[PDB]
Amino acid sequence: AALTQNPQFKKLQTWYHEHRSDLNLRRLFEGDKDRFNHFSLNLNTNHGRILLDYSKNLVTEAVMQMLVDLAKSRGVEAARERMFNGEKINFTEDRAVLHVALRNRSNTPILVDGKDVMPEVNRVLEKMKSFCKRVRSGEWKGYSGKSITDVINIGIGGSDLGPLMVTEALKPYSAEGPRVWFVSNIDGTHIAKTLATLNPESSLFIIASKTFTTQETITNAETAKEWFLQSAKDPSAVAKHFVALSTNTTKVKEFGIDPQNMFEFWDWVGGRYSLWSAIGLSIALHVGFDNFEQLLSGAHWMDQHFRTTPLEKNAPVLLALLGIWYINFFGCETHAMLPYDQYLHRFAAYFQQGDMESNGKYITKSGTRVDHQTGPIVWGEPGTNGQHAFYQLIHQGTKMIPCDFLIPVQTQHPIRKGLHHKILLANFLAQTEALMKGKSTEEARKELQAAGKSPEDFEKLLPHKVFEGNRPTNSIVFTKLTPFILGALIAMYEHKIFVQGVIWDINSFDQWGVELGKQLAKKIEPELDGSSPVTSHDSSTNGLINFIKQEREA
Amino acid sequence: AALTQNPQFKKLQTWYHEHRSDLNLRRLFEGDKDRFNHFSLNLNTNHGRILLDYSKNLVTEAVMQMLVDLAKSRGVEAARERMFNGEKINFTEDRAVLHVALRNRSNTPILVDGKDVMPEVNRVLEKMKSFCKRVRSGEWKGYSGKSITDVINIGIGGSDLGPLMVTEALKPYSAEGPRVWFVSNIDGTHIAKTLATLNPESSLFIIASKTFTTQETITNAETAKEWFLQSAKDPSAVAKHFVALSTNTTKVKEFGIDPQNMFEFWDWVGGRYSLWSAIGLSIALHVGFDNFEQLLSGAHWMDQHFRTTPLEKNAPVLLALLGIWYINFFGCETHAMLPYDQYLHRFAAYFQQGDMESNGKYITKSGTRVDHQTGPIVWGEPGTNGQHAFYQLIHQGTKMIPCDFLIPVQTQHPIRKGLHHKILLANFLAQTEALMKGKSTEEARKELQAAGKSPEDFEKLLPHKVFEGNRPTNSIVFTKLTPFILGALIAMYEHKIFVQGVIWDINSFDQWGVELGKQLAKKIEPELDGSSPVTSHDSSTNGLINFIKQEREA
Ligand SMILES: O=C(O)[C@@H](O)[C@H](O)[C@H](O)COP(=O)(O)O
Ligand SMILES: O=C(O)[C@@H](O)[C@H](O)[C@H](O)COP(=O)(O)O
Repeated sequence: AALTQNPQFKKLQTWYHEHRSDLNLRRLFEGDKDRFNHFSLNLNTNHGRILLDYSKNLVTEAVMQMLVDLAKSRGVEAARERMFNGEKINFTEDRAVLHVALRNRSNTPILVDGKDVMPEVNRVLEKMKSFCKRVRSGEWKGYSGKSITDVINIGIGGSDLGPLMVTEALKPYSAEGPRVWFVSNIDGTHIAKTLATLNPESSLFIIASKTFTTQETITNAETAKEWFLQSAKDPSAVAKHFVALSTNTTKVKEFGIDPQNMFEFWDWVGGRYSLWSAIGLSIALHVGFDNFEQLLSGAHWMDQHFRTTPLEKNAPVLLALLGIWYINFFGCETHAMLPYDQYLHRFAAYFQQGDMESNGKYITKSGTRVDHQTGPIVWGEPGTNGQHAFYQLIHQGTKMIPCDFLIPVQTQHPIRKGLHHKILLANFLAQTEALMKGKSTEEARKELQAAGKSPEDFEKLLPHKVFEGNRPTNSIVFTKLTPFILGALIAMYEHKIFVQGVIWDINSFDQWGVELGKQLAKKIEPELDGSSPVTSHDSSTNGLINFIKQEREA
Repeated sequence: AALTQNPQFKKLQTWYHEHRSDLNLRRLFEGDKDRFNHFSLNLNTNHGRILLDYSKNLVTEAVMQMLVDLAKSRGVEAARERMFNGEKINFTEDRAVLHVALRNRSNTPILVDGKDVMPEVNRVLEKMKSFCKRVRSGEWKGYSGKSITDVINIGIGGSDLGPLMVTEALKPYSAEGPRVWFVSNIDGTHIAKTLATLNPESSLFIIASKTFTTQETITNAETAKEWFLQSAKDPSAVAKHFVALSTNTTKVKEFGIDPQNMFEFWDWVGGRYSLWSAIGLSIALHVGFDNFEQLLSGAHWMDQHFRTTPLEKNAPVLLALLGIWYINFFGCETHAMLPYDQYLHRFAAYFQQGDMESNGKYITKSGTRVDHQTGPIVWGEPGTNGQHAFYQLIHQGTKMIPCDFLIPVQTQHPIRKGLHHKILLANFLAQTEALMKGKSTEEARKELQAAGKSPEDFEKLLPHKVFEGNRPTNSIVFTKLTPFILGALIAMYEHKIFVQGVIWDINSFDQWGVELGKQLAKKIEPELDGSSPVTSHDSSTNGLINFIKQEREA
């Protein structure tokens, strides 16, 4: 009811229904000669630049204006201050949403129920700084008096994607640091394949769980612990090999970790927003706390930009609006994120949890059901691999797929006088050019004529070689991929997802769909036990259980 | 015109428009008490079993019948014999489509323009067998007289996904084998990060390119070669460190590889179907040729099943039809593949190229444009990670997402008396149960009542905790994930994609969208050279190039 009842919203509907044909990229580029200048945003962090080029979008000035009007009218600005001021905008859980307090480099007091949270934030941070320095330097020794050579993080979901994504991306900054491993799936393979190369004497396990009760997280933790005690044999040896990142002390303690080894965070830190908290121990540990501090700073700059810049020229805002355009008006079910950077190979996946767990909702603030589309399906792989993979569909399939193209201008490995990056750049420029302009029948006919074939031959080939084009894209180009910028990049999308939720009137910070999967299987577990058949379910679920049992013996 | 002009097709349209409401999973399970038995397929390869359970689909008997009728009427059966008999069904390129000849364990003669191809297939295979045996045993020595410890594959796309996906999946079978590395992206990082750990003395590079002219493949090849010759210094040393998998001998030769070191394949082997050919050297090499031979056999069994089993009970066929149902009638843009197996973590990605590069077309056999949907968007990550990630949207978002659930019954690492796999099973059973049945307002209300809250409290929470359900899924359960079964699994989907193309009347075996990206960037490359600004493009493309140049100096 909310969105579709909106005057500016309804106004867009009619213009769209009315001009859709007027929306051709090719022609739009004839019309305005500095289209580029009008649909581009240059941000300078003073530690590098980020160019947000949104010109190849089926969009005009009036549309942009109308889209800004929509955001204004739906409370984006004040929704935003509520977030920063520590109010509880997580309305179903009745929580504050304060990932931004975690990178609040200025230590401005942010209060929750009166109490400033910053002193707690900085405290856990200093604990992180010293723990890092001790482990990285070799002072912190293992049970046989050895130095740590491997750090092993155990957790899943929020406690998983961040650290991995970032470590994979900040690889170059890790020479002086110990190796990280990430075990997340319950699948015994995951834990089995890691330990069988580790030496317990120089290994360190981090149990990352906000509630410290996640099934798969906790049983991996125990399997690890059993493997460890076979060699150590002394229970107190545990204190030098296991640390925890949770909110529940009691549980931390019932698991046997020393309370001096617990690095805490708060219920106001959402899982899919926690890399900035204690959850990031693994990053700082592998890449140095200094660079971690730099990650947090980058996100701090963008937080500042989001909060104080007017909507017409506000990166996160723009990005959210161009998306609502594609989702609620053109109808596109997905959105591809395509980083032209091998280090960022898990970036897309991260936002899958990022965007999708946040915005795949259907109930309103009013308790009403949505009667419009919400969060899209987000996918991708780094380029140029993608091009040799699924681009054929983006170019000539029967569905529209808006895409984000990302790339750094300076590569961390300028081998062969920068020839490699050169080719990676050219490819990053032309796919979007081509996705724009396409190729008409005539264009291809002439080309065939030139290849010297003859119209009777190429009569049947021709159509297959035609490209319609007019497919939209964003291009995101930044100076170099360092901790700072990467901080700013993630924080950017974070805010994008936020503005959209506000406009769709949903809660971007709970995840009952997720909370439920965490209970759902509790009844199936004991039933698998015997070799006797189950009947307590649907014929499918039962059919399946029974195939399993008969088979496990095969 | 083809599909939408079809009598059986048009007949489905009306039934659908007519019964859509009749389609509720929950109720459908009350109705038929052995729904399971009627919508399930048990295949026994004699080297294990695969259960295809398609009962949790919004489908009935009449629909299934009508769907089979559609396939029959559109030439699925004979399209199929054309493929096996070596006719050129790749109509735009005028090629035969014979990936099935590669695993033709029975050496039945399959002719292309009169000549049986099998003798060539088996030849390259024996070359593979001996090369493997020599490298694996240590007889094949490097330039300083050392044994090979690392194999490095270089290629992208078809020449990339297969080998990687399979090696990651057949991990356990690799103890006796050397490590494999896969370098594919042009991004200098990719090649830089691999070599800086390798020793040239014991390393072997495989240049996998069908045309042997792929830009990124060839410049990685040269960068590798330069790195190699710094140490070896003798050009003939190359012959013991570089092998090639191509169709173009000349080019192979102009690159400096010894013709005795070239393992060839044929233009009738499509890139996204080539893991079964010489392209698989890397698998056999890492996992033993015996297991490779077993992979090929598994695919051979399924080829046999596809070809001789009637449509109503033909796995690939069923799978294709349930998809056309969701795509052309319900309207779903994507399809998720969700393997509950960590080893299969690149499986989904593989089919992205698999399905999408094959079926993201829009021109017909008649040269007509489609006026209906084609290949979907395929995505996924292994479970249960996914559940802690994007399942929230699958459960409570505003779009329908059919899903394939896959799992082996026996795990390769039955640690802790098989507790791990046990929990992984229970989770694999309940997500689909839950995606089916959901949870009504009453159900959740009662639950809240029980948690002892009070209706005024939970009045506003309630709706957010409701699940509509009625979301469809396939469950694919196999005995164990071995080479054989994995062979059969891949081959299964391969045929699925095939049947769909036939029904949509498109060419599943060319990829001009891809062929073009391979030319598109040739003009941008030289322009990046100076520090002088470009003007020869759209204001966007130019704007971008110029930001780049000014920046690269920053
Ligand atoms: O986003 C979420 O809430 C989930 O992905 C959590 O990250 C995951 O379930 C782990 O929860 P915990 O941190 O309590 O172990
Ligand atoms: O599917 C395709 O055709 C592409 O993915 C190719 O795999 C890729 O371009 C590599 O081609 P080549 O084998 O000629 O180097």
